[PDB]
Amino acid sequence: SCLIPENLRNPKKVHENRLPTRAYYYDQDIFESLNGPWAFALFDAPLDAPDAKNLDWETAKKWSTISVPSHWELQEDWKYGKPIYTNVQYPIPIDIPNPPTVNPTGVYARTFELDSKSIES
Amino acid sequence: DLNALSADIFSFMYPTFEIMERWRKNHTDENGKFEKPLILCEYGHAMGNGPGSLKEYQELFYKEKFYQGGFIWEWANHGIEFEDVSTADGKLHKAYAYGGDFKEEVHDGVFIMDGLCNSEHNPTPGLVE
Amino acid sequence: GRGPGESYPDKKESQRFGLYDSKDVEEFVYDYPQENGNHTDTHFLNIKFEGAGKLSIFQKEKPFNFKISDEYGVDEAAHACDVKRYGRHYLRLDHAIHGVGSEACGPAVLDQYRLKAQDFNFEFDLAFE
Amino acid sequence: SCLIPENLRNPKKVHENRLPTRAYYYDQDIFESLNGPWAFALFDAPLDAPDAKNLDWETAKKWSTISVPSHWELQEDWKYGKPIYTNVQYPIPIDIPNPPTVNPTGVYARTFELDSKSIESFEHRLRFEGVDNCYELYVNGQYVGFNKGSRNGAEFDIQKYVSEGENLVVVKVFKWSDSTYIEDQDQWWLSGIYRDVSLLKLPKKAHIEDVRVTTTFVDSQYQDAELSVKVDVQGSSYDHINFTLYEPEDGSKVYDASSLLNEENGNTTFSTKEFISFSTKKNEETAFKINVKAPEHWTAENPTLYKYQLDLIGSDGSVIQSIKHHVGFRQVELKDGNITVNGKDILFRGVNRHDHHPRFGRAVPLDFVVRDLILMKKFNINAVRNSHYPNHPKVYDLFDKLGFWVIDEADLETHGVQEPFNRHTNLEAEYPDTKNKLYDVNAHYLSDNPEYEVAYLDRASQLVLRDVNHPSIIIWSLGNEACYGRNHKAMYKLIKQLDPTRLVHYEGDLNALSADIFSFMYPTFEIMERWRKNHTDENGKFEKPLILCEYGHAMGNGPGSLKEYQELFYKEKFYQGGFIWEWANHGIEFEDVSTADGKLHKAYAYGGDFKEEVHDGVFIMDGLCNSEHNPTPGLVEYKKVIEPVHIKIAHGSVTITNKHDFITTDHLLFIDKDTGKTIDVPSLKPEESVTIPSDTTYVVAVLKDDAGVLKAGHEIAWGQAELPLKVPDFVTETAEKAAKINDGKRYVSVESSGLHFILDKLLGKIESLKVKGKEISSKFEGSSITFWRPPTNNDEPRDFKNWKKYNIDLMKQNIHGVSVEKGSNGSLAVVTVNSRISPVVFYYGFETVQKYTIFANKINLNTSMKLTGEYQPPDFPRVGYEFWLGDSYESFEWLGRGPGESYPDKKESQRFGLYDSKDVEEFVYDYPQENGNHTDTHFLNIKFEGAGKLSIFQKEKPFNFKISDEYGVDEAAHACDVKRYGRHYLRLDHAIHGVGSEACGPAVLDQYRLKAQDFNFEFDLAFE
Amino acid sequence: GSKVYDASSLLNEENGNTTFSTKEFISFSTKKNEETAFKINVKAPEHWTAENPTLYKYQLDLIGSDGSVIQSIKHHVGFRQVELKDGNITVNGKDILFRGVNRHDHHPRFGRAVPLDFVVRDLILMKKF
Ligand SMILES: [Mn+3]
Ligand SMILES: [Mn+3]
Repeated sequence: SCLIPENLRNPKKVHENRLPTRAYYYDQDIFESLNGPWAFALFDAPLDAPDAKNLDWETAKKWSTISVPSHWELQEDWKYGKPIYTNVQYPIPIDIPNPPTVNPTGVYARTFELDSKSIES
Repeated sequence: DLNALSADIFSFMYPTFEIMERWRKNHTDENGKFEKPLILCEYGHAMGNGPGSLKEYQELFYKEKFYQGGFIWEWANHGIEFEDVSTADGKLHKAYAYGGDFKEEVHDGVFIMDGLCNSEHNPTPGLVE
Repeated sequence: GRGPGESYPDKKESQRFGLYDSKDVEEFVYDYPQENGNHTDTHFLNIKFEGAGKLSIFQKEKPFNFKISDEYGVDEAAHACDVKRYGRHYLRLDHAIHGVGSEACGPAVLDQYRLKAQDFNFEFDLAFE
Repeated sequence: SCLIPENLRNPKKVHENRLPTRAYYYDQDIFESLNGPWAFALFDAPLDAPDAKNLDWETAKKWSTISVPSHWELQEDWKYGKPIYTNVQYPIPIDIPNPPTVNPTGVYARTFELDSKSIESFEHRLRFEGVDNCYELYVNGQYVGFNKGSRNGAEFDIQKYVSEGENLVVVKVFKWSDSTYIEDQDQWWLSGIYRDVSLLKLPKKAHIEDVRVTTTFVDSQYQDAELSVKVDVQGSSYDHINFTLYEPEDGSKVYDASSLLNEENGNTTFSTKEFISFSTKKNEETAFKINVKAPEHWTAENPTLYKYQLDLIGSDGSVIQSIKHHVGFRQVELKDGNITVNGKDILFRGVNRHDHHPRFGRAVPLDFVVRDLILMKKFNINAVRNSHYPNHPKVYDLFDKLGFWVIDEADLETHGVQEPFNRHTNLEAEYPDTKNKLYDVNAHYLSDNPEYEVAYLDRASQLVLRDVNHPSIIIWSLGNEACYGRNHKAMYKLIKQLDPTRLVHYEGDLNALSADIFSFMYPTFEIMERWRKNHTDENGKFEKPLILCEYGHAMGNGPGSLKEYQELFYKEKFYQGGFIWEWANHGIEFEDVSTADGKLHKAYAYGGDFKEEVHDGVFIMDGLCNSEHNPTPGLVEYKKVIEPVHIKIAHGSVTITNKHDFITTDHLLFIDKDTGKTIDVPSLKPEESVTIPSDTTYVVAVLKDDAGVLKAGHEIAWGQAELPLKVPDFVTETAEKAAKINDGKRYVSVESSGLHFILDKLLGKIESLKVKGKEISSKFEGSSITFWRPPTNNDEPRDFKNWKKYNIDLMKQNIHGVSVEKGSNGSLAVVTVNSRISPVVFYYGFETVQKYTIFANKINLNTSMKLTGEYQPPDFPRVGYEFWLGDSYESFEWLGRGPGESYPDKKESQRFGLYDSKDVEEFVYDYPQENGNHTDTHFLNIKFEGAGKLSIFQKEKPFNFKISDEYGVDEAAHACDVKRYGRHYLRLDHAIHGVGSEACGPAVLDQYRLKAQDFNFEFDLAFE
Repeated sequence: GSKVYDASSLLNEENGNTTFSTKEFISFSTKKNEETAFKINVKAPEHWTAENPTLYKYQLDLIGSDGSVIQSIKHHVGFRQVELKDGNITVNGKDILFRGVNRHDHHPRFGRAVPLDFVVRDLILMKKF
């Protein structure tokens, strides 16, 4: 299935490059929040989303913003859809391990500042 | 994992007293020893007016060392706030959505509203009981 | 009788006995409209009329059930705001009421709480001050 | 008075050992929160409270806890009393400067841990953001100091008193003091530590104490500017200071609550887009002046900010302390008689905002304040007045970042000195041009009292010095309604010495002898105009301008005539706008017993609900937003009248005028609503306009992109061509149908295929009208034409008194003759009713003729009402029919104004269109009153289940209507007290009285009053 | 565990210069080039239990050659042992009883993006019931 990206239909692709899980401790001096407004665009499926290896901030600047954290089905005026409730039944067809081809894809973008000393320290 | 082949505990959801009692008896040996206990990971479904007979479950919990209690389902209704058109009024009002209100192709309706607390996470008579 | 909140055969024990005034109670609004507001094990009920005192109501030899409300269209109202209201209140004065159980997901109302089909015999007094 | 402690009755004891006020900067590394649960006990008076010099933690441990911050009148189960509402009147006896002897005293206690290294490394302070009314402070059983000024901050040096290990903080808080006399704001009386408490750890050997930042343009063309940064460094062990200004972030920057409130952090790199850098030299002044090439201006319409970092640096070249804040390049002047920012004479589109939350009171979560301001921006507001005190210090960065013109106001109100005078002299009215002579009588008690000078100066000093560095603040105000005296003059001198960069406001000073601005509250247009003319010389020059610090009182249904105030604002350069009173209702959430139900319901309290001895009732509920801080129709209307772009559509032309002070229209997308295609609008500068030929009826001005706290597509302005009244194309059945007419002794029947008309001739009542499955009948009590409405808050002081006096609520219809004839021109029958409609007790009334022309599918109702008799009312609330709707009734739809309610002087925000009742959440007033009317209604369709619609239209003029459920509105204290019928009614009205702002301000204007006169109007009841 | 908390003190996240505690009980140091781990015997510590959540605060410091603090972890220890013992779920030797609920992440407006403030609200209510 070349119309569905490989990593969305691979049960073994649990992550790529994720660090090993460790015990959680919040530390104010270490943790710096990136919550707030991010540039955001929603696409019908992966193939309509831009290549992120070529996405400028100059391009993403022009998008609407969404606030992180939040679900995109819970926005002012249901801008990016509405919530779906199912109990037992899957809301997709069962074709393990394929997801549906039309697969809502949201691209988030924001920037942050880094010091000369920061990268060194 | 009914027989806890790879668990340390037995667990039922929404069991009948008779079913609890069958299990107890089939897992207590002649000496009165049991190898693993029973919890109710989900019981006393709290949907709407109810749950009834929390009393009878409790009496059972206190009577047998083999039972170690339960966790009622659920803490709070999953209602989402939205604008509803009133069937009484013909006008727009704040309400709490369950399946169908967002016009899903497939949904499970009012099973969203199964908490001891309402959608605003405030106590119902269920929690009080 | 039992209060301050509602009570049902298998959902009543949290509601201790005492003298209760409707003015002190915020009656519970269900997120999904359904049977509500019953008071079980009622010894007597006083209904206050402006400028004319009270009407006392009691059932002979057994406590009774009652509901005083405003509401209708409850069966088909999808949300609290869909509930219709009359221009006057009614009294629902009941000899008996079915239990509540947890059958939406779990056991049916237990036998001793079911309002089984049978003969009914009961006596009420409507005592006017 | 030895039964009252000396410090609670000494106007000069403003504080003991409080540090000098400095510019506020929050720093996460320095600030350590002491918020949370504290040991707390309440005592009847000071003499019952323990001696804090002997209070153990072992003893205080045993008390109940209260959470800081919070008011003690707002606890679970009203444990420590209930809120008290007074407007003008003091809730205490006036015996200046004594407070009452019985003076609620709350003792707070908690502990905190201190390290060995901590005491060595840092200077330790306690900072209290706000405590009401005043307090003495103890650490480890030792007196630290005393403080007055409830909405001001305070820092105390704690170094001498602290130990390694556990440290005990004890705060003794008093409800009343000599300070109470100057804290008489029209608001809730609430006590306690209601704002943050912090432990500050400053670097010990040297630290930054204070910073002053000013931006002065060098030139009359406002290009190059001088940035002046002066630093006060405390201690010897430092080398110099560094300063970095970063490249600007445009005011169009996108924010949300999370990013606005983010407080991080130590290792967080503030910015790296360097613009200017400066270093000081060893042993030289820790201050400097920099020339800045053509910087981006800070404006409320475009709050462009330059971030900066100020570093204190030691001998080893390491950073001792950093301040990360911002600079807004802005200059305020009094120039050619106008308040001027960067050379431009600005317009205030403002509100007064108190600190209020429906559950927490004046202890407002910052989250909630952000909510307020986002809403303000969403509704075209550009300015706020801090009525009547400074807010939490963190709020001012919010103004800086979002862009508001801010009047920061001293915590000083004296109003209550007038109340005994008002009652003794039976004073009926105060007017902005003359009322100062009344206040002059009592100024000697406080504002002209030398004993209070120190206190008055303290309120000024505290106000200015805490907030000096916020570009959003352009005006300092000396307080509110405190009369006028020497103390105000003293405050003015001090503020100008402290901060020459801003202007001074004080409304109590009519002639602005010690203010830079003129200010009125609730003035009449005539009064505004008298003032303008008396202060403009023969050349057209004025020395100072006029603002309305309070106007358009937003209490309940209203305010009316915002339109007429605005027209005035735009017409004269001398007027620079106003701030409406108020932002939001001050309602406190509580459990109410229902008058409708007999049951308990959530409601919002105003005066009386908490059973005060003395209170001022419903004057709590005077906001554009309700108690839950959500928009009312007031806010909706205000947004429209103040829209910063005018769109006028006439004669095949759209004229667009830019009404901003600074920004262009470039950020706006103009949509032709009739076609959906956008309109190419040239970039318009302030006051520039353009006419574009178009066939359009309806043009909208909308935001192109997310900017600030607003979303793409957000409506800023709009315009419509006026809509002619068109008769619907309903076909009346004029074919000849056989019809049975039964004219009985009392009742008259007209029956035909699909039609049933019964009238009670004795009453003039329609018993039943059923046409094609659709039924109505008259909602009858005395009369078939009624005049009453549940009085608005504005109606109460005068119009209601008149309407009650003339028994308008008891209008009766007395039938004189009924005429029944067979149908003529396609007609089935004509029933004509002659009657007198007059109230009991009275002569005046209407000689009335009601002609019912009955067709098979339509009923024409002609009403002729001739005003007759002596001793008439001036005006009526309303005039029209009331009809019960059949059981079939489900919904309605109308052509006219919407989606919300509308009234003669409160309607323009409600554009024309086709509206469906199903799409509208009808507004619930916190205080039940006249609501739900729709004015300028072209036609109304009432939908009946399974039987289609009934169409209703008035001939030759648009009409008024209300469809509802409700009654007992007059006497319902709260929303939950409103009663409801088992069926809906239609209130179908020829005309309705305007709304005005008379609860505090001008009566409904003449052109909006429903004057007593003859009424003649024709309605059609067309059945599908 | 009888310690008094509120939303503010439960959620307080501060801070760098804040002195965690100073009521020292036990101290341990590791030696250069040795395992960065250890086992300590603790004399009759206070038990952590759900009915009494007694906690020992601790501070763990990473230390450089110059003896300065590279990084700190400030957390707590709850002295508690869970076992399967004679067929029962056992904490500190005691066969416990679950008085429980299932709690999903839910907020009526934000969904699964629940403010911590709101979670605290949930748990206070649970304890109150
Ligand atoms: Mn509904
Ligand atoms: Mn009430």
